[PDB]
Amino acid sequence: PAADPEKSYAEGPGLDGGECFQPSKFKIHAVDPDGVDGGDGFVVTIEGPAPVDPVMVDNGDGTYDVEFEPKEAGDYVINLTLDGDNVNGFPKTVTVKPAPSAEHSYAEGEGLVKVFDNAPAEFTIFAVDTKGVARTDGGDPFEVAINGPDGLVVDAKVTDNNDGTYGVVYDAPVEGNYNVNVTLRGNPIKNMPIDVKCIEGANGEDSSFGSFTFTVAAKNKKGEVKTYGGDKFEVSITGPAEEITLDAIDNQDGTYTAAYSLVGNGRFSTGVKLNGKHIEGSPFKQVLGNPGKKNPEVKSFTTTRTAN
Amino acid sequence: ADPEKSYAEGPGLDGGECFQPSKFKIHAVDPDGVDGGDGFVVTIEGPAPVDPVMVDNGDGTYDVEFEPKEAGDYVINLTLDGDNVNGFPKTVTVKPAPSAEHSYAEGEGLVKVFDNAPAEFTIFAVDTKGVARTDGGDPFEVAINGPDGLVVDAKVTDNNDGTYGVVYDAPVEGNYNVNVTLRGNPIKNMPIDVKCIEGANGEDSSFGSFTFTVAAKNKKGEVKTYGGDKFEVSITGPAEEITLDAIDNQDGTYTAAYSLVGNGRFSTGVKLNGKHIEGSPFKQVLGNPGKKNPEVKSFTTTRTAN
Repeated sequence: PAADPEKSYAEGPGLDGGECFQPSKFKIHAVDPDGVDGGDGFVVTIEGPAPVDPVMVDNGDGTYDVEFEPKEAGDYVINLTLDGDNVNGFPKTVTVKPAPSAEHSYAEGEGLVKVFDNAPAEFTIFAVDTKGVARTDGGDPFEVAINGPDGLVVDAKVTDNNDGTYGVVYDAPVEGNYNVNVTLRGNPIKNMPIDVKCIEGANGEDSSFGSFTFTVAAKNKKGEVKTYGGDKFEVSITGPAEEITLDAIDNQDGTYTAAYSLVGNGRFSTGVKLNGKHIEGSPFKQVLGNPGKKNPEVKSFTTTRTAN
Repeated sequence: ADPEKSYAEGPGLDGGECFQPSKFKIHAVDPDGVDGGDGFVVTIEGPAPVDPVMVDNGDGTYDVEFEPKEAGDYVINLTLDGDNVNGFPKTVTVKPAPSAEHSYAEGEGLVKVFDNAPAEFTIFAVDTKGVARTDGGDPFEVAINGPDGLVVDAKVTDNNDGTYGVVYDAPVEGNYNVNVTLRGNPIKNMPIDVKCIEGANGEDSSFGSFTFTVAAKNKKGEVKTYGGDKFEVSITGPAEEITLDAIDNQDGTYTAAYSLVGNGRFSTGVKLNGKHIEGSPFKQVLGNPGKKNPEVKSFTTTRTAN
């Protein structure tokens, strides 16, 4: 029970793709039709954008272990013959891919710059190959360890963007320092690791208008800006206000100022007089909050302040 | 002469004052004539006793004076040989005499005046007894001098109650000597120096700048105590001129200071990290939309902090 060319396959990781300095293994399974223990007709040759002498470490039972490691290139032909016959696998062609580079690959994003404690930090890893070019696709094993305040671990989420890019996300609940180490093949890649600062983070949507100020520039009978004060200055705000505080100030230099902290739900109208006459565009209307969720047991009063 | 056809006339037999001379003249007729005889007699009955001085005449006229000393109502008899003359007895009301040491003036036009508005005060006539005059017909006068020895005419009105309203124009800044008089004597606290100042013209004035300041809060519901946050300010509208500024007061407060000149309706977006605040946007209205430039197409002015 000498061999069969045909009913005897071959299989393995490495007759399916490749990588620049990584070993490419596969296994021959000799059959007659069925079964097997160490006859020796098989022979492998590999031509491609290099030379490649492949080892056929061979036999025991009717199996054979072949390995070759491509030295950086794309497509390789593999011919598997049995006593000068084509095994029921071949000829067959694999495509070897370049190899990513530990310090030819970097990361950018606001995630390695400056992080708030109430919004997710982002950034991208950039995959370069051995030579210099940038990786087309993915399947490269990059890793991301995050160690923040109080040493504690932070679980980053790496997303294979199928190009030679991977997206990174993480949450930094506490203000503190965060060490972000991004290794390739367990080797800290471009300028990795690196500290990152996270600070307390304003929360827009729940954030409040405090105070307001508007200034008038008093005009005299000539049509020029006055240069001292002295005029009667009255500011009237009218609306619904769980709270108010208003100010009518004579900045004693030609101008008058109103300073007020107003809070409520609705639309508002402020009357402004200089010597008992409205200024150009008084009153003026505006709106803060929402006239809905607004209280019922609210009046709509009129606050007044006057200056000497 | 005869009682019926001869008649008296004059000021003082028509009304009176206190410490003013009441004067009237008698015309003896026969019918139609007169030269002296005598026959005429006068006595005043009143709240106080009075002695009329009658100056008998050249031609058939008489001159009688009698000034009323205390005041109200006085009766004037006029017999001729014991025979009421054809208008008698008569009734005259002496009113109290205004005093220049007890009448006084008040109004903001004695305090502080603007060069762009009429100044006003009131006179309060007080009588010689220190009782507020009741009614008018008092000859109070007003002399105002302005700053280059200019002359301001004041317009005095007679409130028909013992007071008199006054208005004047102090058209230039400087000082204004206000002097109110009564038959030549300055009333109490006169004259007075009044400072007039340059007046603001409200209807022609407007807004220069604007500011508002948000208290940033974190997630734990508290207020922050420093900055760091991206704070963005955006103004949309028909802006004819504008300047904006987003400021981190680096204490967890942010400020927007802007100067807007425009003719329409405006809204303003305020983002504490790419997320509108508890009112953003707030809409204000400025300048009449109908008068603006026929082409000012509203746009967006944006300014960012961090």
